[PDB]
Amino acid sequence: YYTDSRDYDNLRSLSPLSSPEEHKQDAESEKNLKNINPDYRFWIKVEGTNIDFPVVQGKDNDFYLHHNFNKEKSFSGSIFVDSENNLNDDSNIVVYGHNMRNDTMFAQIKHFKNENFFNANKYVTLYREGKKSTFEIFSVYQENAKDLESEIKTKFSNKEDYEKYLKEQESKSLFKRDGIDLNSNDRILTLITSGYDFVNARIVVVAKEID
Repeated sequence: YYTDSRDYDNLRSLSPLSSPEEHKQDAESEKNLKNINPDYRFWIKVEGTNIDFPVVQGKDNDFYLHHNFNKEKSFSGSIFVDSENNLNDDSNIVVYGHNMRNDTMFAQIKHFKNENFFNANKYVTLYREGKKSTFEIFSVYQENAKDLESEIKTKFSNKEDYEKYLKEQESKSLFKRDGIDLNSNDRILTLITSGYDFVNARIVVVAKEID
């Protein structure tokens, strides 16, 4: 299938993930992204995949299923962070994208369901507010979309509630990541897409911030 890929890869040359003078380069990258679309928040890259995108945040979790980075009507849409996320505060950053079965957007999240892949490809890199951060994937799973929509949280009452959430997300994983010391001080990143193994499948990857 052929789709809206070309513009959303013009942008890839604007990636802040290509010294204080390169840093300078990456800052003008972010400023140009923000200027193209003020909804821009950060850049995501996933090791070993073609996931290498700008991430936006809309006013709801539907706009950017159907619009591109320029806000034009689009089938591929955009990669977007949950509209309810507070990126300064929240312990779980939740990010969505399409899997339209033509190897674009978040299609390649499905590769993490293969144990060899999961073992070999550990890291998700973000670039936000002039800073690179790394997250190590510890959970991969799929389930029905309605259950997922009820389970995924960005906001926690207290530490105990968060620890409980972390334990749930880790317990769900097809595969165990050894030595990841998952704990309630951690900050996590959740990546969500659709799958086609069963109707209304969602595929989920959860990763914790390291370094």
